[PDB]
Amino acid sequence: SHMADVVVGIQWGDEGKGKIVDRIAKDYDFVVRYQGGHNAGHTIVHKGVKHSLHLMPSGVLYPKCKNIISSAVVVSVKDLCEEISAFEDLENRLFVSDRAHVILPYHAKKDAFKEKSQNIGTTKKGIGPCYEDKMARSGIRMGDLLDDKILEEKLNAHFKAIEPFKKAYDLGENYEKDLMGYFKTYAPKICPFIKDTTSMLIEANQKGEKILLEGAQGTLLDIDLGTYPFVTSSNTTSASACVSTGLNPKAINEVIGITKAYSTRVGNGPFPSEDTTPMGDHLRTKGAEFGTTTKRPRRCGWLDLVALKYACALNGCTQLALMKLDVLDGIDAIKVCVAYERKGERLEIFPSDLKDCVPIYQTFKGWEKSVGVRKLDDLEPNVREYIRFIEKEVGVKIRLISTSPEREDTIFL
Amino acid sequence: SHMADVVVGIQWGDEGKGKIVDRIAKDYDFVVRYQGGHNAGHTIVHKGVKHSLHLMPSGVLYPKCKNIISSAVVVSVKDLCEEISAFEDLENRLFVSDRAHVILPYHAKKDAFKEKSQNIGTTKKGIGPCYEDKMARSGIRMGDLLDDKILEEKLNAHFKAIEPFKKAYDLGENYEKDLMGYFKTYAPKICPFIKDTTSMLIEANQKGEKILLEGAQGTLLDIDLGTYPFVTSSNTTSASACVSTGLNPKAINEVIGITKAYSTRVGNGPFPSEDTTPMGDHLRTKGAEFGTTTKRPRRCGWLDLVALKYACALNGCTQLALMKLDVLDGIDAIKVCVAYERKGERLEIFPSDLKDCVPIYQTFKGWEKSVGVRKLDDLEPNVREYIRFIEKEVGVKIRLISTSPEREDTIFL
Ligand SMILES: Nc1nc2c(ncn2[C@@H]2O[C@H](COP(=O)(O)OP(=O)(O)O)[C@@H](O)[C@H]2O)c(=O)[nH]1
Ligand SMILES: Nc1nc2c(ncn2[C@@H]2O[C@H](COP(=O)(O)OP(=O)(O)O)[C@@H](O)[C@H]2O)c(=O)[nH]1
Ligand SMILES: O=c1[nH]cnc2c1ncn2[C@@H]1O[C@H](COP(=O)(O)O)[C@@H](O)[C@H]1O
Ligand SMILES: O=c1[nH]cnc2c1ncn2[C@@H]1O[C@H](COP(=O)(O)O)[C@@H](O)[C@H]1O
Ligand SMILES: [Ca+2]
Ligand SMILES: [Ca+2]
Repeated sequence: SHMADVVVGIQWGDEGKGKIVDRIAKDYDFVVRYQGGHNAGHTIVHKGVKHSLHLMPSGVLYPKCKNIISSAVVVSVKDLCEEISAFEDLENRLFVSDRAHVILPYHAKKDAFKEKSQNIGTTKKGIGPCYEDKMARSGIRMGDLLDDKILEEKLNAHFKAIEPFKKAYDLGENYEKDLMGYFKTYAPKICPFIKDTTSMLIEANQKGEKILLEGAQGTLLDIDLGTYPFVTSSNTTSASACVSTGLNPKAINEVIGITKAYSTRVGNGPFPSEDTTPMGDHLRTKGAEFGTTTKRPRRCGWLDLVALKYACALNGCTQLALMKLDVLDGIDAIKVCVAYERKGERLEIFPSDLKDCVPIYQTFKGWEKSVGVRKLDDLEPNVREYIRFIEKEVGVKIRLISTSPEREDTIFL
Repeated sequence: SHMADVVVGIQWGDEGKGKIVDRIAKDYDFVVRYQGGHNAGHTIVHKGVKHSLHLMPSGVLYPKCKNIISSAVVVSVKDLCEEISAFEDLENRLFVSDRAHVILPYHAKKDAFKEKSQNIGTTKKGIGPCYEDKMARSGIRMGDLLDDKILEEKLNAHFKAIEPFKKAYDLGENYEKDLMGYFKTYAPKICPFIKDTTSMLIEANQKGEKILLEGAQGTLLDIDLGTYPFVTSSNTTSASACVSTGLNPKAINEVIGITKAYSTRVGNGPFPSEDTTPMGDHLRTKGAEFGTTTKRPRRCGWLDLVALKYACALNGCTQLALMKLDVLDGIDAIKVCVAYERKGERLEIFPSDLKDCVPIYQTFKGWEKSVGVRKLDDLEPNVREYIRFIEKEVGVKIRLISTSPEREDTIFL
């Protein structure tokens, strides 16, 4: 247990990771995004001002933090440049790994094309196809932008390899021209931020500096251990934070699992505790469970402790942050899935195939007014019973409770 | 830091991981292969009998051990069944993850095709292309073989999708019918071994059972942090052992880095300490550096402490095993690369681009007769000083010393 703490979403994303990272970031020297891409959307709100970050790490509102975009991330350079322009004096407080892979316009076109047959429900941003080119070892990395010679060589090889797909993926007649001009525009803007971030973090850890690792997506979206194939293409577990930053597993200190008080997922795939009745629509409305751009409605349902115990085991959570209790204000009865029923069998442990798994619910008396509460003793007795039940059943202590989007509407326990 | 120990190769593979795992496995309840495929070849020798293992974990010679092939591995079913047939009574001591992905004949054909332009020097076994289909979320997994109907639907989608490539990858006209029969032959043989190994290791961790995780390839072949693109398509460091196994970073106890007393790599890519003179041929001859399918001569060179210190930081090694000291018997002067130089500038730290990096060598007086020695006190003084230098420079204690292929020719310190 060295100096590196990890924030991980333990459901299917959108749990409130951005809020928690921004709440705690001021006490860290480094804040690190370690996987995924701009498929992520992490929303921070403070004093009535909202920021929705996609690749920019969530320490950006504290100019003393050094924000790192690490090697297992996939980068859309134009979108990252558009984020950089929203903040002042990022030059010595944002660093992008020279080993991170680059998302090309072909990637999103391929994503949309494959989605016609696979119907996973991806964000159509080309995340998966970028990771495919990484495994092929044909992908372009951010360090390649530092030398026009190699970038040209690599683009030309890309140009020759995508030609049998120009018709299938609707690439266009100006693909080569437009891509070459894309890098002419964006490479000069991003190049000063490209660094060996592996060495930076190896040295920071050896020097005992405080490092916060910001997960994206959620544990149940993990490429290996999630609800495959309804998953993202990166590993999302806490150990993924070591795999590609330079830090080793023995550096990991606290593992903070972020869970909502109910469940959401966006996109297709299994969802044992989903609620498609008007009560599920109530959760969506009161929880504002729509896209970052307010477009993609989420599937909504109840908290699922079978899946939470599984995710907590995969990450080694030492604490939980319980988010959005205020969305449940005014609901008369709150259900929690405590086990699955499968063809007469009661399953206490999350199975590798959720086929025929029906939720078994325990019901809790509802509460009225948790919104904005900042003190434990101000919480209603019924909410405190709900919180106590979760800690006891999952076996991980709840150390943070959020009661609104606002940074300071957070109780520390 | 609980009960899971990790053995990791800290160079470019072939360091002696199979020997070390077999030497220590008897004291463990589980022995787990966690990434790669049958590109691995782990050689164990005991009492003049050799076993060359490819996907079989190296606990197989102790029937009380439970051997696990975990979820991030890629499985060639035919080759695994051929390994199964060489041992007696594997049924309750070998378990294959229902989440592991399956290598199809298409994959090796695509591998050879892409190699014509990329010239990485892969093993041509389809490892990379299998990982690509994983990222695409179109890949077939071991659990799919347990249900005839699901396997049918997935093989159909695969046949459809590979239509455009039948000519380009030299797929036969009999591809569909051959693969159909392949699974009719091999799925019955492998089905009894398919299990939810994620749940097995979650429970093993919770019960405090002793787990040994066996890495494949080596740290400098890591897809993210190795000598890209001259790497394998999986993560190879100790953190990968708790990404996809059902363990988590807090479970990792000892991390044993396996290093040869000199260096090899097979395939193309940078190699700062390579020796292409007749002394390099001598290392190849004396070290039998030709592989399992003895038709792949290795590139050889000297120990590189710059790369070694980098690999130890990425893995968090707590002890080192120094292998093949006996290969250096009779060499008058042993070189160790202690630093790099780049265009006249000295570099202490392993850089992200090895272009123009040349070795700075310190030389050591050689020895004559380390072969087969079993007590530290019986080693020649020059051997002892070489060992002390490595551990002092790298900062990790050398706790195992190997002096021949035989299991028992191993010194414990
Ligand atoms: N009502 C309420 N909203 C919250 C709370 N915490 C976060 N929010 C908001 O809920 C949304 C969280 O979804 P998102 O930002 O996608 O989560 P992330 O991806 O894990 O950072 C955002 O709109 C936050 O502003 C909370 O405790 N109560
Ligand atoms: N001369 C000598 N050979 C060894 C020693 N340890 C292992 N070997 C052999 O060296 C080879 C190691 O390469 P390999 O099996 O591919 O290593 P792995 O992939 O890391 O298990 C094998 O042929 C082993 O039998 C040693 O200490 N001395
Ligand atoms: O922003 C996120 N919030 C919630 N789910 C996401 C997010 N980004 C990707 N996913 C999910 O991850 C899966 C794969 O999408 P991809 O990451 O775009 O490939 C789908 O289920 C997505 O909805
Ligand atoms: O058996 C191994 N020993 C040494 N190198 C290996 C082994 N397996 C794969 N590699 C190396 O890993 C790289 C990629 O090969 P692939 O794993 O077949 O994709 C090449 O440099 C290979 O030589
Ligand atoms: Ca989100
Ligand atoms: Ca080997």
